[PDB]
Amino acid sequence: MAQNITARIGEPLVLKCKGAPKKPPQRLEWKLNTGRTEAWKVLSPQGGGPWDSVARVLPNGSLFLPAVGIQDEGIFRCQAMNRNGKETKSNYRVRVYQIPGKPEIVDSASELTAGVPNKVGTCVSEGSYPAGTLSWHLDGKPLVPNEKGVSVKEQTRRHPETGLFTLQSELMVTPARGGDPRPTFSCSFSPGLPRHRALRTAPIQPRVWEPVPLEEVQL
Ligand SMILES: [Zn+2]
Ligand SMILES: [Zn+2]
Ligand SMILES: [Zn+2]
Ligand SMILES: [Zn+2]
Repeated sequence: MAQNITARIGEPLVLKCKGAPKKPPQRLEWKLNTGRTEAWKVLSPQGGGPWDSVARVLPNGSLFLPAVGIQDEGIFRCQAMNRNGKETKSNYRVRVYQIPGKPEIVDSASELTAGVPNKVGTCVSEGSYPAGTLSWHLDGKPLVPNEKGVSVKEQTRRHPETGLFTLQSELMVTPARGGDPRPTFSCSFSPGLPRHRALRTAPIQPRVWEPVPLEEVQL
């Protein structure tokens, strides 16, 4: 019954109060349950204020947020007396997002040694909401973090001062012998919200070194 609204952090949002008369006077009230304050907050025509933000009731009865943020996630309800005579209800659920910058691979290896585990590099994404995920490719094909000789260590960290996230994914591989000598790797960031294109790193191409042994004793 509650309509889902998706809004990008930073951007304005207008929510319609269904059945409100087009202009004042209006009998309507907005009630909001959002962010980290537990109590419903009540707004009515005015409506009023800020600036610089936040929520105001417009002349047409709509709710206006000048720049949406994480603290605006939650429930937005309107009740309005129709023109005339009975009441119309509106009920929205608002979620928000931020697309982070292009992902980057830090500390990439120039060379890998076949037959032992190697740190390929760490993929970092900065500034997403909600967190979303990172994943790797080897020559354009998906790496599963659990398959033979691939392992991934991942970190999600939330900035307590902005609510945005930093993701890290450190790829470790153990190359089999012969063995393409110049494999390519890259990482993609997949947003949690919205239904959005992944963001991909520039590829790295370490060389695979195979040290040749003839150095063990017949016991
Ligand atoms: Zn409580
Ligand atoms: Zn580094
Ligand atoms: Zn892929
Ligand atoms: Zn986009």
